[PDB]
Amino acid sequence: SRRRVVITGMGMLSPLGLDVPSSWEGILAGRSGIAPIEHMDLSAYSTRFGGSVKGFNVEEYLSAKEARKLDLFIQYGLAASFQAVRDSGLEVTDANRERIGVSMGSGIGGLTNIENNCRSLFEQGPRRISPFFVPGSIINMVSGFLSIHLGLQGPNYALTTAATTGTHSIGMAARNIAYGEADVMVAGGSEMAACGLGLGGFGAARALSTRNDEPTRASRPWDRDRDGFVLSDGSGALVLEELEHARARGARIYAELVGFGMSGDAFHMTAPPEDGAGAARCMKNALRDAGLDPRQVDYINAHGTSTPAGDIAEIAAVKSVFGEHAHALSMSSTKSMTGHLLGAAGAVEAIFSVLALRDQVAPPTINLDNPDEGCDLDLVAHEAKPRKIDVALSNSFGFGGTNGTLVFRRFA
Amino acid sequence: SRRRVVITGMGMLSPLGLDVPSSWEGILAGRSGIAPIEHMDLSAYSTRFGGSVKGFNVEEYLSAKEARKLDLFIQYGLAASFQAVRDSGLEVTDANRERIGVSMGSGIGGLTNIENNCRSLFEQGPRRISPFFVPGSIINMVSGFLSIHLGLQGPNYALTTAATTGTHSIGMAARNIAYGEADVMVAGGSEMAACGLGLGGFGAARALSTRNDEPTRASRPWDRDRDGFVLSDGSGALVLEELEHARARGARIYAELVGFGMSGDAFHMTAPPEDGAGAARCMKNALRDAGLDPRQVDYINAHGTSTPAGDIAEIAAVKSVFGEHAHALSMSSTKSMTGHLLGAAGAVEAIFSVLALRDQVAPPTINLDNPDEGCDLDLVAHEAKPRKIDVALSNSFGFGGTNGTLVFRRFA
Ligand SMILES: Cc1c(NC(=O)c2cccc(N)c2)c(=O)n(-c2ccccc2)n1C
Ligand SMILES: Cc1c(NC(=O)c2cccc(N)c2)c(=O)n(-c2ccccc2)n1C
Repeated sequence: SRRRVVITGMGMLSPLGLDVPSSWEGILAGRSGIAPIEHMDLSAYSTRFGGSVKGFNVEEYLSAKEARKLDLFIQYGLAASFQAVRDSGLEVTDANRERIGVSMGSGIGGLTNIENNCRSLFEQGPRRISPFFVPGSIINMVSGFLSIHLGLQGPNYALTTAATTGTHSIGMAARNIAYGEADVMVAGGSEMAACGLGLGGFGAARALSTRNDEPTRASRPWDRDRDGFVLSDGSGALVLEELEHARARGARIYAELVGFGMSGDAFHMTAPPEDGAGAARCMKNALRDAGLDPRQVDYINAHGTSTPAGDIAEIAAVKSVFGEHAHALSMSSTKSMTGHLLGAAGAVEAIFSVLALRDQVAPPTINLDNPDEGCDLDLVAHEAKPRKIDVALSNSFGFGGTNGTLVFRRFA
Repeated sequence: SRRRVVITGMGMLSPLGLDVPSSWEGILAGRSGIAPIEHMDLSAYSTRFGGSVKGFNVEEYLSAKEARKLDLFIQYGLAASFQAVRDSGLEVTDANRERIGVSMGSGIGGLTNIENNCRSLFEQGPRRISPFFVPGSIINMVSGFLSIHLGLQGPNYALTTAATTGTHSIGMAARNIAYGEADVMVAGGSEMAACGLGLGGFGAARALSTRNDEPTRASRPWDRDRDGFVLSDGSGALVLEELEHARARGARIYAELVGFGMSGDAFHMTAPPEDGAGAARCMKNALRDAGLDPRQVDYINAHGTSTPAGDIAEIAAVKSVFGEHAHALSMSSTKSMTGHLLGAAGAVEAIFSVLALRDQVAPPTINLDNPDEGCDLDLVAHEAKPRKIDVALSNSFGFGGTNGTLVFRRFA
């Protein structure tokens, strides 16, 4: 290709806000989005807190008719997608609608809806399943409903790669544009796994923090007292656009997407190898894709989930890739504040990466009181750090050892 | 790119067989794979038949330890993937494992496992959820478990685009190889939605045939008495390989993958527009990708699900794209025999497309007794038709109006 890809529009729901500016304000203030869960009774569970979207009003986006048919993960993905498209200023016409597609994924999809239809099935039999159960619960219906609501006729699909989803969604959408199969893609991810099955499922694996006494301190990536991830909900969407297309309509450009890498660990179903060899291969692939040397990276938005094995692997991988420069770049985990948004994590963190470029500021890793053995990089502990950022990398790693990296650059 | 992509290995579980040769034998004989469902009691449901995989032994592939942790859709996907890799003859080493990835998707994933964990949750509370619930049920764990079992460290992901899944999986894997991010990909899809939630879910939408009296006649694409699709299970995987890579190891090449197209209808959540305008755009995209004129296509493996709206739309789209040549090509739906394998449909049908090329034979559309108004193409009614096939197209269309087309060519 010679086709450059830029970001023209962003949208988000997160535990820190109902839109990108409100969430980013929270990020730069070191605010926690984590609180006891209000929407179900978790008094019998080992983890009773997480990152909820607070005060979401679906009727800002959808009729009550439409919304009642859709699982919350679809509601969230559509909210982020609609926010991003509005933010971009793009006008969809007959001249361009075939060139505009969508790639919004989810890691687990409509778990709450499935749980509710299961209850109906078991209590009252299969005729009590909703007729809207399938199209309201399956992962590709963020892409599907968005394309229908906006008349988008370009490439229409959905990734599901666990915690990597939102990163792969964005990366593969950028490939579509570079290849010429679209001029614009709305890409990202959404998740709402905070139901009994979800919390129970992650809890049954002993994967979650159980710091119920201080939920805001629970997510502490690279801290020696970390004890598992914090489950969070929400969504992130970006409008990706071919550069000449964006220039021709006078779009506001946030940043350029210059590289995308993937790898597989081929190691274990849930733990990475302790040296993060797969993550290293992934990061190198993304830099090679971008035509960048490691020394050109200024900011890493780490995956950094607050797990024992995961966090130290990612340090090892950054040291392996970056060598001495690993001590010059700034690296932080915004999951310290947002928790782990699962399929949406990579989408929200890409947005935070783009804003780090816009605002020339590395967001903090809050709660990093006692860095663990070998966690001796600049992890932007405690407080946001204004600094020079030309290039920002964002990593996501997922169950199965599936890895993704995005590389963004200031646009000039 | 200049990088050509060829098919070196194929694997399948279907209602017609436990491997590709057994299934293909069934296809060319016009055999139905549809029967009353045996593994649950459907006497209270409106549809009590479907296409099951019969006599599957997971212990040919996995230990009983491993297998008990995985939903049947994962079991099936791994079986097809292992069959394809074995079929290819490729040997994985340290020199190539970073260049070999996987893209196996699913439309709905681990529904049976979810249903079972829901029962445990409701009866006995969240501590009775399996610790293996999440990694045994999520869609990306075919990719994940395969990469771990074979040591594959290339691009590792999963599509979920409803009935389009297996087509998009193959197409996007081919893009990986063309782009240079892999030399080999194992790609396709798997599905096992035959549980109460699944049958109940599709039934609640009145989407399924209810011809319980003659299950083998239920799937009748383009027949005027068609009354909905037939739910089927199974999987299909292909080993896609860069041409020089395949040549250098003396691989047996089945066919070349020359084009991949996508589109969105942007019309309705489950029905296509009656003129199949989206499908037409998709097919044209795939031919444009392949550098082919419509007149070069000899065989279409139609999506052809046996629904009222879907089947006639696809006829309209073929007539729009192909013009007079629409009466020269042969087009058939193998779902007449296999039923609708959902996320796997496009993967099995790609395999049937490749074999149509190998064997120079268009598989039949069985049950096409009374073609509906305007269904006046060569639909290979009743009996397989030996003929010249240089180019074979395979379509898949999905909920949300998501479309995909693959174009294969005899390799010379
Ligand atoms: C903790 C976690 C995952 N894993 C990670 O973050 C993770 C972190 C470091 C290394 C690796 N290889 C993965 C994930 O993929 N999750 C998920 C599951 C189902 C659906 C959506 C996400 N979860 C919960
Ligand atoms: C009947 C059917 C679908 N649709 C189609 O085949 C279909 C056929 C013609 C046109 C269009 N646009 C779609 C599908 O996407 N399904 C699915 C749902 C959930 C998961 C997996 C597949 N089903 C059941």
